[PDB]
Amino acid sequence: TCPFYKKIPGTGFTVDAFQYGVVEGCTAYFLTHFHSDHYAGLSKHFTFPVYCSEITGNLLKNKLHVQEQYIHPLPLDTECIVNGVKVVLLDANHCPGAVMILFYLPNGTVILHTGDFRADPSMERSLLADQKVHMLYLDTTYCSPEYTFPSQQEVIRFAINTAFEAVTLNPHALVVCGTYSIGKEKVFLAIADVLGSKVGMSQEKYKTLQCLNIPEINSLITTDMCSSLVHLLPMMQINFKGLQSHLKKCGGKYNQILAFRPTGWTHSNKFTRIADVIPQTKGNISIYGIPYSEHSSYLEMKRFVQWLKPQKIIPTVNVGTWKSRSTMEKYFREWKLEAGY
Ligand SMILES: CC(CO)(CO)NC(=O)Nc1ccccc1
Ligand code: NI
Repeated sequence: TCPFYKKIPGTGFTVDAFQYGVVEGCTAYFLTHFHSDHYAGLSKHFTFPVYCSEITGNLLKNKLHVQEQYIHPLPLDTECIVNGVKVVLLDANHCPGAVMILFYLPNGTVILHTGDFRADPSMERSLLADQKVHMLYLDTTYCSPEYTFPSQQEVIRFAINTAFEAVTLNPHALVVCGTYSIGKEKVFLAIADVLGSKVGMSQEKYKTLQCLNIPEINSLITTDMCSSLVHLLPMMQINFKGLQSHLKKCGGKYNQILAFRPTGWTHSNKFTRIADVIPQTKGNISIYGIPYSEHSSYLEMKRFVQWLKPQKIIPTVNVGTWKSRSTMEKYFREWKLEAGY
């Protein structure tokens, strides 16, 4: 049974609701982005209209084999009519192809669904500036003040300098980067670029990256592992055992691994500055956890909401516990009283 927070009232629309069978009343299914918790339930046998971005549509077609007749891609920043309702898709600053959705209801209500997002001040000058928003369906992943992390720019600078230093000291070191979904591509692309290498990866991952409309991509990635000194592996393999095993496979070309695990937030954010981050080391293998987030920090979230001044907020993350729900509602009220709406 589809939960209430995935239905858009006064419409036949649902958001990220593919795991409930046929939803009674739903005439169009929106998908905000291609992450598994959100697409869960889609496959080649799905026979209802799906509305999404061009990039999400590319992945639906090539990775899940959804038939082309049921895929409805929409351009961003453009007023579109779907089943008699005006909608707009906006960039969510999450992973590639991720969108927020503005719904203009027939009765005059305006609803914004953020999907998954990392709030940014640049959103204050999108088509959101034009009009009032009555209800906000909010990505509340990190809705608590202990959740702090640096900018994406600062984290990339750290990773570039770290990788460049290690490989300039030892030209026989290999760099490995972990992945388990789309998003955070800048980590491995920035490192390969400073080292003058293409990024090497499996055929399955190369296929996924070929759907993302990244400029000049054929210049940046490859399935020829032997030609590359930056390798991608599954996140599960980024450990001392998995990396030792991978080093064996490279045929004595390398004598050292430097590896990166981009995580979200970790409790080591509560003590240590990004400049001060150190690896875990065992012999000739070092592993860095870096706090590269594609969700809003607490402060970024607060700023966005206080700018938008919604009349009602519906959380879409951390909704399963009463303690979480009570915590989030307290912050929403604090933000409202501070700003004065
Ligand atoms: C009605 C409900 C549950 O309390 C639905 O999630 N939440 C809100 O709308 N609370 C809210 C508080 C301050 C500012 C704006 C909204
Ligand atoms: Ni996501």
